[PDB]
This record gives sequence, structure tokens and C-alpha cells, in this order.
Amino acid sequence: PQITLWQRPLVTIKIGGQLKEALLDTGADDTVLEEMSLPGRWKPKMIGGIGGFIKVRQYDQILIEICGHKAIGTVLVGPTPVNIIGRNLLTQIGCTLNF
Amino acid sequence: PQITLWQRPLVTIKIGGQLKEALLDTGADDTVLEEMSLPGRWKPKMIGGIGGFIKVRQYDQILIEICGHKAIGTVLVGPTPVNIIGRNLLTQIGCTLNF
Ligand SMILES: O=C(N[C@@H](Cc1ccccc1)[C@@H](O)C[C@]1(Cc2ccccc2)NC=C([C@@H]2CNC(=O)c3ccccc32)C1=O)O[C@H]1CCOC1
Repeated sequence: PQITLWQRPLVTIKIGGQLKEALLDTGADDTVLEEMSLPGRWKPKMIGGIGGFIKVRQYDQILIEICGHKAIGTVLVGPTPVNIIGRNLLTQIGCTLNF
Repeated sequence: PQITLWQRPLVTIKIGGQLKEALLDTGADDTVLEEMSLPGRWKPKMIGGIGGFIKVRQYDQILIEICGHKAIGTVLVGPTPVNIIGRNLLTQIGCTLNF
């Protein structure tokens, strides 16, 4: 499927047993989801961009279903304004930028 | 061209006669560049990022070349870690996400 950018590229993902809307973000190295609970151990980390830095929790080997596709990778959790799917997971589903 | 996401999708842009590196950022609605001198007048603009909202300077009808593709649009100048090419300009060059 081809996705134009006239509107934010939002898709439905499945994690921890529930569905969520997320933003496909080529400008993000990793994936960050709103504050939630996840099984396993995590490490503190800080990420920054417009507006400053926020503290998140880094989880490894997390299973996430993006557009009915199973991809596994690093997931950050913190006070982000919106769920973001980063390159670390975009590459796994064979997503590319074209023009 | 088709750009894979294993690495950051950086491209060279041409603005004001000089070359610069920028990131193709589908997660950004707007285009934000690091501090620089742009012609004409500006108006205040409040944008929301990962770390909160900030005020930036907005310049309209700016000629920007992206990968040899000419575009004319709104460019915002403010504190940012990288030059960001958002959806407003990505749509002008016919960029899409495919998988
Ligand atoms: O700020 C954004 N867009 C956010 C996404 C977003 C969308 C809506 C609301 C909040 C955030 C994102 O796409 C932009 C950016 C820019 C950046 C590139 C490389 C390193 C540092 C900053 N890319 C990744 C991260 C962040 C932080 N820094 C990171 O390094 C990182 C790593 C993993 C996930 C997310 C990120 C960013 O802040 O949009 C603004 C301005 C343009 O239009 C509106």
C-alpha cells in the first residue's frame, strides 16, 4: 500500500494486547509509546527534539503488530504527546520513502 | 529515488544559495530549520514537539530545493537539533511511504 502525506500518516498497531493509533515517523530513530506497562526490565534514557527533552524507559525485544505485520524491536515509553513508530520498526516491515 | 530506512533519511537541500543537510521527517507537520537569515518578514508560530511547545519564526513563500526538486512554501526557523523537512514540503515533491 502507498501512503500519501496530505495528512499525518496514522496507522493502527497492536501491543500488550490492545490496539493503538500511531504515527509512522521516518524522522525518529526509535519507537516511543505513551506511558504504559510492559513486562520485563528497562533502562532509563533521555530523548530530545523540539520543546526539549523527556525521560523514557527503554524496553528490548518488544513484539508489535503494525498493519497486520509482526515486527520485534526496541520500544521507549514515556510522556510523549503521540505514539510514534520509528525507523527501527519501519525497516522491519519493509517500509520505504519514495519520490 | 527509493529511500530505505536503515539509516537516517538525510538529503542535501539548497536554500539561499547554500547547501545544507536535512532530515525527511514524516512525523513533522511543518518544516523547521536551524537559525539562519531568511528574506522578508516573519510572524510568530507555536509548534508542538516531543518536549513541549515553542515559539518559532514563520517565513512564507520560501524557495527550497530538495534533492534537485524545487519547492516553494512555509519554512519555520527555531531551536532544533536538525534541519527538518516536514509534510508541507514532502507533499510538494511527491513523497509517499510504501510497504
Ligand atoms: O517534532 C516534531 N516531530 C517529531 C514527532 C512528533 C509529532 C507530533 C508531536 C510531538 C512529536 C519528530 O518527527 C521530529 C524529531 C526531530 C529530531 C531528529 C533527530 C534527533 C532529534 C530530533 N524526530 C524524532 C524526534 C524525537 C525526539 N528525539 C529523538 O531522538 C527521537 C528518538 C525516538 C523517537 C522520537 C524522537 C524529534 O523530535 O514535529 C513538530 C515540529 C514540526 O511539526 C511539529
